[PDB]
Amino acid sequence: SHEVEKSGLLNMTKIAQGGRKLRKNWGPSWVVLTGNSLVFYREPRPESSVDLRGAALAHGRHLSSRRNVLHIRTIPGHEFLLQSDHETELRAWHRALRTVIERLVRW
Ligand SMILES: O=P(O)(O)O[C@@H]1[C@H](O)[C@H](O)[C@@H](OP(=O)(O)O)[C@H](OP(=O)(O)O)[C@H]1O
Repeated sequence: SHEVEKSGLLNMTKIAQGGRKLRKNWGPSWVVLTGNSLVFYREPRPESSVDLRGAALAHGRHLSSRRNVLHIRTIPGHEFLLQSDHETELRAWHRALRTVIERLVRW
């Protein structure tokens, strides 16, 4: 659970906090996926962390003009987009995030 499943640089923006909409502010983030949370740093203490238990993950093609976007909405209501210009690495992230989120459903 504390172990790192994936880490890498992605572009990210918050879009809601506790169910309230936020102005986007896209920027690069060093992103760390553990066995139960996604952790954001300015570079390789976290700026922020979210628990992924019960998170809703989807494609975010409808939520941005950017290419290769994922949308995550957490149980407390925080919502984020992740994006990369590199479609294969974005797909790798999508699969890793799916794996961790689904794992929290059964364990
Ligand atoms: O800075 P502002 O004036 O608030 O303008 C937003 C800005 O251009 C964001 O880049 C854009 O999101 P994308 O780059 O992800 O397309 C967003 O679109 P949206 O409101 O349709 O999310 C605009 O509202």
